Amino acid sequence: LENISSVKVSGGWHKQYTHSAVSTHCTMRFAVFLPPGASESNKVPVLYWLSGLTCTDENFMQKAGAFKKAAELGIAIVAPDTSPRGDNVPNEDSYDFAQGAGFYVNATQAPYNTHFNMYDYVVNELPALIEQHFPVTSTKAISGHSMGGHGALMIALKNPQDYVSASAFSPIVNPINCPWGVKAFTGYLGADKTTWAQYDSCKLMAKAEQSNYLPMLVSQGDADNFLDEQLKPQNLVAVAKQKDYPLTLEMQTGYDHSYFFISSFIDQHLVFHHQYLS
Amino acid sequence: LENISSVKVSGGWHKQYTHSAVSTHCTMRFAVFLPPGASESNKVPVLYWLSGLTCTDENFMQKAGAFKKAAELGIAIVAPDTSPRGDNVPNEDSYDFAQGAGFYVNATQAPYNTHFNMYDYVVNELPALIEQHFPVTSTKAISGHSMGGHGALMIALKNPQDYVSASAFSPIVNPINCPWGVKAFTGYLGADKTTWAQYDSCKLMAKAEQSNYLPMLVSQGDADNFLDEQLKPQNLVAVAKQKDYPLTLEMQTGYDHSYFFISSFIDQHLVFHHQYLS
Ligand SMILES: [Cl-]
Ligand SMILES: [Cl-]
Repeated sequence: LENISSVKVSGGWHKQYTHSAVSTHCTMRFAVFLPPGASESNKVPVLYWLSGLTCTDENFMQKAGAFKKAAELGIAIVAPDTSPRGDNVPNEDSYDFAQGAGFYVNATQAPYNTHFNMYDYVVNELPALIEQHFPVTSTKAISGHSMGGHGALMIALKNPQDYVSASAFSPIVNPINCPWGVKAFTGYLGADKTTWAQYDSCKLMAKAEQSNYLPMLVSQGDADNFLDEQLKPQNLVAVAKQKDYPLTLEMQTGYDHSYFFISSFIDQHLVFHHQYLS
Repeated sequence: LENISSVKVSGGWHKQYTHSAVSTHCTMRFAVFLPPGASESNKVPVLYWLSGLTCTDENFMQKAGAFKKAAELGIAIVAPDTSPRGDNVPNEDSYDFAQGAGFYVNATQAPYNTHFNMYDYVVNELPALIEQHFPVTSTKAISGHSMGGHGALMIALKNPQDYVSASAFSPIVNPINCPWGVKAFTGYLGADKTTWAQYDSCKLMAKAEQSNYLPMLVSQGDADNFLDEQLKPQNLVAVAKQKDYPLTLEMQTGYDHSYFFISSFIDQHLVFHHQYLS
């Protein structure tokens, strides 16, 4: 665990770290924001933020503008990378697959089975590292964008007792039924689509147990050029209304898929999570 | 004038444009944020933002997080480039000179005198263009960071009656007495140091007329690596005191030279300028 950068922002501190990840079998870099006053005697809750295709930890920390409200609500923020990295990790030219595009699953197909275990990384390895080295409690929530939105809602659904709430921006709610997901699932999981269902939010919500329901918020711009071919938000809503799941999906008129969009409603999400984090 | 990008943010709109600039004799790109409600029948005041070395219009728009408060206060933001651009425009690898480093002056030394007229650009051409194609009024304020901070205070002091207020983040207040200024002024203005004074905030403030005094706010992080070698805020504090100039310079403990610092207090500056812009 090595601190590679540190900067003050909104009374708090933004810091990047690197560490030899066991789940990804490679060096991983993640960013952490500690609100003002966070200490071993005053531990704070945590919001995990998963980014989308081609992103790293820096995109959100630099363009979301989440610090102001996070400092105010006393919420720490951990932003992990989107995949394993390095010349010893497989990769291909496409931006929508392999490095920079882990889809937060545990690849079973070789050669991706070795390092592409972003699921275990985000769900087990990182949280353990965070709670052991930072002034934070075990109370946590999760959110993300696009591929990361898919990750947040999917991970929440699969770990109902470990997250108090979940949200997402422009999420890929039904990977099984979109090019990005089909490609990602085929390469990482194989052609047996029955193994895909365990990583699809729509499939997961449908089989969800009422007692494990948890507060969910989703923001989506109706000017998102990926709205119909990859995102398909209505697919999740339909399932949510079948299960009476506590999901709130809001279309924001005129907004797109960029961080200008994320920054426009990140505060709504922080307030949303704060309610359950505390 | 050609619009090259458009995105919605905080209810308003962020847009980038290019045009054939006369002053710089080259195509120039700038960005504009119109708060929600801005229209021909409802025009709004403008805050010009001057960026520092190596920056363009995007750094501030993407990393400052100024839209929430600007949209709330009804303030339009114009962020021009930092110098002329193009393969036919003089340039060199140095990050502190030539392109991305116009220092907001009108170059007198060839070959720079042809395109390096950022003073003329930001002060005369740009405002005329903005007020001609956008739902903005004539009321304006100006701010900036580092080289842009130098630009903001300098431009305001040189045109006391055309700007209602001025502010800056980590400004180069005394370019004549720092490496960045010496190098830039020597290349752009020549060896005769007497021609540099007209672009130095400390020299300028020293000769300000009482009735032309205007509100000024400067924010400087005390952990800024360029503080003592390039910025020297106290040099300006001294002049301001001798002239009873209404300058308030605050040292922000623990903050650096980055946009993390800027994003931390941009709201304070917006509120600052709002008072005079309305
Ligand atoms: Cl692998
Ligand atoms: Cl030139």
